Amino acid sequence: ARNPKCPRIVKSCHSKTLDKYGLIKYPLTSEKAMKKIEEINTLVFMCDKRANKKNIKKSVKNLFGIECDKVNVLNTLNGDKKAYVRLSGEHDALEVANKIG
RNA sequence: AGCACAGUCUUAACGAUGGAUGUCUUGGUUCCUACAGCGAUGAAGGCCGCAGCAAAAUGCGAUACGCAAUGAAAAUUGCAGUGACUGAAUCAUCAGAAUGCUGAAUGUAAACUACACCAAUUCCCUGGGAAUAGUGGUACUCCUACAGAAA
Repeated sequence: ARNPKCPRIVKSCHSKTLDKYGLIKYPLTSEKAMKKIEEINTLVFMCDKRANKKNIKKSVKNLFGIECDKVNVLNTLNGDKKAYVRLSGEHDALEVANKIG
């Protein structure tokens, strides 16, 4: 195998591969989304176009402390990802409602 | 409150209609002077983004219509924020940054955000502790050097 004198590229800079804060952009506040949150504990989030579904699940749990039963995603005509996140049943929409407004 | 044939033609006055003329002009134009190549240290081209309110040019690249540094240097306002008794607000300079996805484009690909394999990898702290499947490397030809194989 290789044993170079020096690697060709060295990245000095801070990481920017895709920040978790920015991977998930913001909760979506639509009437449809409000009904989903209210009735089945399902949160709708706008997320980056290149975002990974597992990472979106990680990001929700990191940023809001709340666990996901299933995460369903879509690439929108609004240029971004729209993630429908059904919450695990021991955590509640009311807590999320306090955080979002 | 009476009087006027109407139409057609012609004439004048006063206008509609139209954009000529004139007047301009941060543009062209040619000549002359002067320097004059960028690229695997990933160009040009092309996409995809990026403004608090932001569509198109311009500008810029996930640090995104400015960053750092310098010289000017107190304003900036469409709304709204912001700053001043000098590394902020405004400009110009711009030598340090950064540098998306591609594209020769180079891991195999291609009406694909498809698919391999090898390295797992990054940060903090002064010899230790935390994070992330993330990040790299892997084209073809050549050359110089080295290697264990062969005749």
